[PDB]
Amino acid sequence: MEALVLVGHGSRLPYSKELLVKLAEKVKERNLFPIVEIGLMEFSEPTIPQAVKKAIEQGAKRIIVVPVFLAHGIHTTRDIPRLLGLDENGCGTLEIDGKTVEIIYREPIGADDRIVDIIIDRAFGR
Amino acid sequence: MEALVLVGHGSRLPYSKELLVKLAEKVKERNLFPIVEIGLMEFSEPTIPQAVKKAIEQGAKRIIVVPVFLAHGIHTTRDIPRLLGLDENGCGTLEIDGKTVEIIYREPIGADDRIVDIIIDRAFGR
Repeated sequence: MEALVLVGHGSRLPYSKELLVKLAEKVKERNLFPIVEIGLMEFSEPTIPQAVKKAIEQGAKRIIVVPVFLAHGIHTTRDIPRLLGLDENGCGTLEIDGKTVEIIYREPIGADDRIVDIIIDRAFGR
Repeated sequence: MEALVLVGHGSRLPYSKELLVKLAEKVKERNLFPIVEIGLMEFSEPTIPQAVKKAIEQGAKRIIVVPVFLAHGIHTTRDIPRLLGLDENGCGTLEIDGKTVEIIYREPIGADDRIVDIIIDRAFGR
């Protein structure tokens, strides 16, 4: 099957944790992914390796890792690739409990027009 | 008139400033705000007070400040508010070259369903 692992930055302040939880809850409401887990980059648990361990624990063979980050940075271009064990020539390979699970690392949000939409909603106090 | 100031984190690595550049270009394309500028909180210029300097320079009486941040944090709840000289109520009282300029500080993006849409788009490589 296929899992979605959402990945966000650590903050010491709890706002980002709630952000990731609620995002995972809404993507769960769309019922397109059997397993949806969350992972925090720093400070707070779960840690991202925990997200992957639990995604496989419920039975996933392909773990889609989505950087829940506006722009690229050190975290998305260096930290997360190394935490998940991605590298050159190959995309991703995890070998656990007699199971070969593949990882696919996705892109940040970027300058999507929907961010613009939200920006303008906010500008008008909405 | 009223200006829009987009506000970003800023990084020694350049992705965030270019993100803000592109977002400001798209909202300019939307032709809802007469003046649109961006401001970086750290490392990179232009800066938030500099953004305000130029927003007033082109002629603003009302400064719409939007935090281009996923969740709340120290920058959005403490740092950036003090950089602007606001504290909670209304936010705005600024006085330059014979001008009473208002700032209105908006809220972060949050767990908008449109971030969910983008997340899923990314998950499928879209």
